[PDB]
Amino acid sequence: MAVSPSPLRIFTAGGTIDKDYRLEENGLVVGDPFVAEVLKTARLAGAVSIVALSRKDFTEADREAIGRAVGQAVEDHILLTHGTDTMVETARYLGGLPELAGKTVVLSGAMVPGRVGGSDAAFNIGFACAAALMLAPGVYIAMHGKVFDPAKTRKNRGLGRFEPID
Amino acid sequence: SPLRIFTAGGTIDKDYRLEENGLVVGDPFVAEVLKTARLAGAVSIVALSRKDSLDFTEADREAIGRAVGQAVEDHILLTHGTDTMVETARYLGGLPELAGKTVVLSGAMVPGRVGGSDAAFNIGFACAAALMLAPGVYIAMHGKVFDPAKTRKNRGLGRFEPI
Amino acid sequence: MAVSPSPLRIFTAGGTIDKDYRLEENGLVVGDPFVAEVLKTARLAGAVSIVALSRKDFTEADREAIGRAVGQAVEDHILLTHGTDTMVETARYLGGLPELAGKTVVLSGAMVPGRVGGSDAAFNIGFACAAALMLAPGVYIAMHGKVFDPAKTRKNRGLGRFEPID
Amino acid sequence: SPLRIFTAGGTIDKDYRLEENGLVVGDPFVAEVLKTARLAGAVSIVALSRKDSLDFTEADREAIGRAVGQAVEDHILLTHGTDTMVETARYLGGLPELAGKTVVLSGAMVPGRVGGSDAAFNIGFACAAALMLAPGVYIAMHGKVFDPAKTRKNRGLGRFEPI
Ligand SMILES: [Cl-]
Ligand SMILES: [Cl-]
Repeated sequence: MAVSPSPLRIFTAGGTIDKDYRLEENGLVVGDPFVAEVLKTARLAGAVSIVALSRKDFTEADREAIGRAVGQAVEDHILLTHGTDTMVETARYLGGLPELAGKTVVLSGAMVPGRVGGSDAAFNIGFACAAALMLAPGVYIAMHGKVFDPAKTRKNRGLGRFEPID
Repeated sequence: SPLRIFTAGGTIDKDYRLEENGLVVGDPFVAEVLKTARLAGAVSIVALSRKDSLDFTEADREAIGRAVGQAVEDHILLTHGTDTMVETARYLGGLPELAGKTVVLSGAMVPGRVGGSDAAFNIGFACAAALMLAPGVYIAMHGKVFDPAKTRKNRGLGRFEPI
Repeated sequence: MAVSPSPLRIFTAGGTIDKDYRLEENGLVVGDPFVAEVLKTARLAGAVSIVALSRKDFTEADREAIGRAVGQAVEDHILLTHGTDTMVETARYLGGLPELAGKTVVLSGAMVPGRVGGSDAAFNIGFACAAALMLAPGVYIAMHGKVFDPAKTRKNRGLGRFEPID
Repeated sequence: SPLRIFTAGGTIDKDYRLEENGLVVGDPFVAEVLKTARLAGAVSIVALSRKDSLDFTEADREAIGRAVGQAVEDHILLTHGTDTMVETARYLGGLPELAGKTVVLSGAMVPGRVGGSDAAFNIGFACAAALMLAPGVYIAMHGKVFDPAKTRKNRGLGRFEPI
């Protein structure tokens, strides 16, 4: 004999999930992709191709590059790790790209950096990988153990969570 | 829809005890993972057993089947030892009582309280599997969904594999 | 049976060692004292009284309060957890207080927050506790597995370490 | 002055192995702690043994004594199992060859690779003890310095205590 397929590709675009301390900045910067650290110890049957697109906390040019990389990917199952502050805008933009029509594209990340104690990151990565493999084609946000429709979602700062727009 | 989580012990929950000079099955690790998961939805955890999975009898499996049957929830995650996860999953897949439920078994090759554990990833993956898969019994391990009737644990590889 | 003594008192004055992520700030703040977390699992024979003096990354009034608390303590073995950026100035100020004459006073902390992966904090706390119990009376900085004389020490940003002044 | 660290295994270094379905003595945990300690001074680590301390013979202790004697350094940390740390420390305290050295034995009640371990604190404490104490053999555990000839492990308390 069997060959394990690798149907999921992951793109990383920085965000809180990848933040790490630097002595020079005397605080957090966007560091290496934390999803690579989670998948290293996941004992995967197959593998996951992880490609770093950008390392920002994020411009219109950056958004455009993400659409191109996702659209040019061979895989039909895609996970994009990203900051939560701009996740709805990125997700809605990807939603409007005809070339994504047959792909399941999930955005996720973490409210707490993976490299800070008490982070949601590893759970979110596991949930978002499953989501990207199991959901019908579309663009989704997977956070809080839930799937969100980008056109009907906002980040509620007071809650500290994404919430649906009724 | 509401997820119900049942804990049957196993490697995922193992923790060090001075008295034993080694690992024992401790408190359920899934509770530690979900505490920091910032969940939006309805979830509840129920402790069933703190055995090592090798020590399960026909009667431990019988009791697990009836316990899962007591849950009105249609989405079920059962955390369990990998050594007899296929036997429990096959047993549950044979119970007509459970046929409308999505039941996902998962756990970890390395205890969650040991460095470098698969446990958190596996819990996130299995929670999504329990919510997204059609009714049936499944093993969710290694970033994959296994059909219990067509799966074995391969000790040489340290993974479940298809038959 | 015997009664275990508690000869060490710890005062906390914030600093990098205690920094923790907050969703509201979208970055690090000075959080709860990390030394309390290290001592919780240290399986101490006796105990350590830990008193929080301040939570700053730090004014002249704050420096004065530290001198008062250290001087009024019953214990002759004192550990002050603190930011590294102002540690030499605090240490030199404590050095000039006659009321500290019979006390062993050690300042320490961490170049990386205790709640960030790959932190020096737990090692530094163990080393600094021993230092505060074992050194002769005086004021010291314990970092990098070494004891520094405050009057002959500077923080070298390029090295990322304290270094002696030759 | 230069510290030399010798590793003799024990609980501090235990790690989970799929093949054993449990803990084995693994790679020395002191190396993991010192990697992130941002040390200023001269330190070197030497592996002596990967036994569980219960399994030490008169000959394992003999070999440890001669190995510590091979170090020109006067400041020595030996990481070790707690179950026979008093026997090794008493043995070393009887060797005239070592009488100019400060030799500190330490370890952990909980493996460093298990959550909630004393190991990192104990390593920092013991490094300072090895640098600061007068020549002699000492156990540094529980934020305290023990005289080996006047110490026992109390299994009821889970700590070393004075006699
Ligand atoms: Cl920051
Ligand atoms: Cl074990």
